[PDB]
Amino acid sequence: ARTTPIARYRNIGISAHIDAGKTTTTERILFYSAATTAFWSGMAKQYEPHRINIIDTPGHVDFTIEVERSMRVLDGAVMVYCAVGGVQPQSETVWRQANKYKVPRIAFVNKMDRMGANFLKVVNQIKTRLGANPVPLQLAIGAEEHFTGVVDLVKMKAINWNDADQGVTFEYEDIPADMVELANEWHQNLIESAAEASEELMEKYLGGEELTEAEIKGALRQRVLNNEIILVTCGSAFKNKGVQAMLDAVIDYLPSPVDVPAINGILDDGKDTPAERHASDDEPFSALAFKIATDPFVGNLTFFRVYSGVVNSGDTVLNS
RNA sequence: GGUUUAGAACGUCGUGAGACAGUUCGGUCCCUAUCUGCCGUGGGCGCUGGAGAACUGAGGGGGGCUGCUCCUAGUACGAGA
Ligand SMILES: Nc1nc2c(ncn2[C@@H]2O[C@H](COP(=O)(O)OP(=O)(O)O)[C@@H](O)[C@H]2O)c(=O)[nH]1
Repeated sequence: ARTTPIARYRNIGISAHIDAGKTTTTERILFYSAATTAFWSGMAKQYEPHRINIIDTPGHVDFTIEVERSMRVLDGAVMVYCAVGGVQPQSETVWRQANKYKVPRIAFVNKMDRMGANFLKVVNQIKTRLGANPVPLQLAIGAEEHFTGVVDLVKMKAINWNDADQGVTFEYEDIPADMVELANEWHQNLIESAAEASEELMEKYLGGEELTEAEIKGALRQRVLNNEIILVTCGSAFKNKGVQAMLDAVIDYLPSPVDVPAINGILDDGKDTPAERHASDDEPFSALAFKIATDPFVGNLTFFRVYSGVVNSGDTVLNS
């Protein structure tokens, strides 16, 4: 029946300011509002193939409905940022849009392939202008044009990409002394933040010991889910660099339809648990038409995400 | 071609001949350049013995126009556009 298990489902939005990189990263994704899916097994053929539902958005203030009418259909948000500008007024807009629907955000600081590109500065820019509290998942290696890869704060390796074929044949590297000290600094500032998921993690670290990356990734995913933090990654979609690890972070922190509480509905008016519903293949059918389109071919075409239920080709439905 | 000749007509003016910054159709435009000027082109003598050539260069003239496309570069600027 179901081709991919619900747990292997990511509903991600790519929203940012204008020309921040959205469509470029989406093309790099298709290689490695416009809704489109993909099957990204993993970076090392790990993570048996996930089905990532990507809703590429506009970033213009003119088309703000075209992103707000997808935000409350999405389950996660991949907020893109440029590395020379970072937070723009347009970035503040879609940010407030996502805060209105309480989306668990990660961030992707694109355009590290430009002059004046920074990563620390843009992280702090996010922390000061918007209000978010970001945990840097990556850290750039190569300032503006020397940008070759990043260091992780979980694997402690360098994913320096191979620039012979576009961005697919990356290598794992020895995280050399180019930056191998700030790496430690922010790795520790990441552990200290993932400790912020349970008292039993305070007692875990406060023993003077660094816990394991498995239960650090689980803890940080819990934090993204409760919207407690935001995980920022670092890439360059135009120089075919950094995109696959942002996809990894999407797999590892963004929510599946079951990694959240149920969707609360209404039976006939506001009741106690009127029609709270959970994403399941056995529920009564329920969806939400988040977008109407005008088919060039037909003139009518309705987008919808099924929250609870399973509909069929021909099934009657109720415009509740 | 127009404008202002001699023909003819219209409207109007006048009794009329005729007339009208009124109109209309028709209606002959000559000169072999002496001088200056200019464009070329030579003859004489001169430049101090005659000749053949190669130059220097005072000075004079000619020439000086610009579009579009691509690159720098979707770079600077610009929240964006
Ligand atoms: N230098 C550089 N240019 C990029 C990068 N990513 C995208 N671009 C350029 O941005 C231009 C338009 O961006 P676009 O994909 O439309 O993003 P949008 O503003 O969200 O629509 C393209 O011609 C790309 O070359 C990058 O990482 N570095």
